[PDB]
Amino acid sequence: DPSLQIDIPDALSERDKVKFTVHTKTTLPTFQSPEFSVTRQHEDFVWLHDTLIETTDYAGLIIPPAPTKPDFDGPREKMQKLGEGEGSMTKEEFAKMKQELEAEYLAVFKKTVSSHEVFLQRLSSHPVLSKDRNFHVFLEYDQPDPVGYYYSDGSLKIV
Amino acid sequence: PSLQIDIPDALSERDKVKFTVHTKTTLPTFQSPEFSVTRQHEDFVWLHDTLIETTDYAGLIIPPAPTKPDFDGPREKMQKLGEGEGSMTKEEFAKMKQELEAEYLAVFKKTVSSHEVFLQRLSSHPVLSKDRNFHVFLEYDNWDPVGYYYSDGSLKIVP
Ligand SMILES: [Cl-]
Repeated sequence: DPSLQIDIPDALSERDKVKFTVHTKTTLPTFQSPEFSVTRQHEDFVWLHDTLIETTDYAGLIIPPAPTKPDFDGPREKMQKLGEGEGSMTKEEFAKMKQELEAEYLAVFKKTVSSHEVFLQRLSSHPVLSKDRNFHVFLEYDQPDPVGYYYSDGSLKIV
Repeated sequence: PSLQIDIPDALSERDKVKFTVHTKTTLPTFQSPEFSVTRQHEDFVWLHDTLIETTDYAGLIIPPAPTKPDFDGPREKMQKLGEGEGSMTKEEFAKMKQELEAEYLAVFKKTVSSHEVFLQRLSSHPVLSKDRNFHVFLEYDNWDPVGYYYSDGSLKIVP
């Protein structure tokens, strides 16, 4: 489906509130531009799903489930038991334990990014919902400094 | 395959680059088989100088230091563009910010490869690969980190 291609290439979590980058590649004329990105929070996805669910014309349609709210609590307080407890172990078994707790944080971050992304892709596939204008507002409504840049795999990304 | 080094990503805050130095190893010397650290250009310079002034490596081939990352050309163009935002159309501010970002990206790609080739050359060298100062550079680990930045299946700390 060249028509509408959506991905979440990156995300930021500060204090376990997540800001997702929603990147759209489309050939459909409804959109102002062929490629664009916006930053979204979980409430935006909930609004999108609930708006589709409450549309009368989509009664009985297959509406892909909403992504679950991001939850970092399991890793977060595990991190605060260890993190502020250096003197409890060796310098190297503090380091070891700090890495796998961050590995736990990564597992949660990856799955919630995939959870929010799969939702957007399923909408893209749907012949009715993919043309929904509330979906389109979710993809492109935009606009709130070159301080910081992240380089990976030959690509530049802003903070 | 024993000792494998790459720089998967890097972060530039105020044009100071923090490189992700990623190590995949099966050798018993390292506390972990695969691990990653953040290094800055001064750390690479220190390693090169330590090797040069090491007596046991006197006649060896020492790979040149990576060039210091230089973003000045794009940076000043960027600071001017930033000051004329309110002076031009939003469509021509987008165009020029895209061109300066591509210019910034070219410098970023070239200095990341400059730093990575140095590490891989050290890696490949039969003597130098096994120097513990190099091991300190690969394995050794100022504020709290704000949150976590997710991209490419990886976590990066944001300060
Ligand atoms: Cl905020």
